[PDB]
Amino acid sequence: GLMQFTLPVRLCKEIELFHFDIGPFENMWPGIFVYMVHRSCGTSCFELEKLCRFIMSVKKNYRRVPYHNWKHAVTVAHCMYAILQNNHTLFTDLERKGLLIACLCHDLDHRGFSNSYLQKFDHPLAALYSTSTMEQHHFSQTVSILQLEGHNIFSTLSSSEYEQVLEIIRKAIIATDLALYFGNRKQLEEMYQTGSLNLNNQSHRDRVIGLMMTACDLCSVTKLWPVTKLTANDIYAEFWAEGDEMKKLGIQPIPMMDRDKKDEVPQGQLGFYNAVAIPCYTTLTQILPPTEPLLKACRDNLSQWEKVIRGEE
Ligand SMILES: Cc1cc(=O)c(-c2ccnn2-c2ccccc2)nn1-c1cccc(OC(F)(F)F)c1
Ligand SMILES: [Mg+2]
Ligand SMILES: [Zn+2]
Repeated sequence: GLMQFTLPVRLCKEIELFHFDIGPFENMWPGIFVYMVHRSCGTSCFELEKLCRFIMSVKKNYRRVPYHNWKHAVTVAHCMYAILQNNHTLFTDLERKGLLIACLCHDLDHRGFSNSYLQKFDHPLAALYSTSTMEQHHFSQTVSILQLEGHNIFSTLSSSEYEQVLEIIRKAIIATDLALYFGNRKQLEEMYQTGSLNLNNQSHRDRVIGLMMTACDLCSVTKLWPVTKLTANDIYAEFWAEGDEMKKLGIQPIPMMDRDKKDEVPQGQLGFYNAVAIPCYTTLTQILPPTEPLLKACRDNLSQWEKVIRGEE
């Protein structure tokens, strides 16, 4: 009850900032997550015994892949923590509960391969889930873990609040399918500009939470340059492995995934920043002004990639 998580001074201060890196000490990440739940939601919203057991089962169901791993899960949860803490009064109690858990669970049992590779491989999951293949699997894995004995962290919610929070988590995890991001942001851009955007309109909130999920999911591009640059290695380690597996199916992979075309990564990063990341954080800053530091950090990293091409690094 009166058992608070407390971080060392540097972490206590820096965890509040959007560009916080959770560090290389894996055994501190569960504590970092509980700390964020306690401060973002309250010391009462989850039973610590059940939360701790849920966290360790979620950890166990992330794989030993270069990028789509347990560290990514906690990193994405921290970006969501930073957004919720900088927008105190905009979100309900259930939303704050749902979204931290959604971010922690959003890539459960990821194998480091895209929806495209599963379909071309003809993986069983592609027959079970025709669109947002891995994202439907991630939500399925979340419900499975919630249903383990002693793992239902929502047990003390009413029946309607329980159905609401599982609905929040489902939409939040589906929204991390980047194929859905393009149309979601376009609609939000139209609604903001025409002035029709209404946060009391449930379908509008859903769209805003989807954009928050894209923003947290892509947040490696909002870190200090050395973190962004070193995370890019892990991201491209998976892309190149997938490229290898495409060549084994007798398919030339797109340049993004071809380890022979390593030279084209810097220009590939420019396209991603300009087509995905900058537009994402721009629209997010328009709807939620206090998230502006994510856009500023993203712009700084675009400028660093431009310097890489110009041979200045
Ligand atoms: C090429 C590229 C470079 C990157 O740096 C990143 C990236 C930065 C942060 N996260 N993240 C990321 C996100 C999903 C999976 C793996 C990594 N993403 N892409 C990327 C990924 C999927 C589709 C895609 O084409 C699209 F979006 F245009 F359809 C582009
Ligand atoms: Mg994902
Ligand atoms: Zn992710």
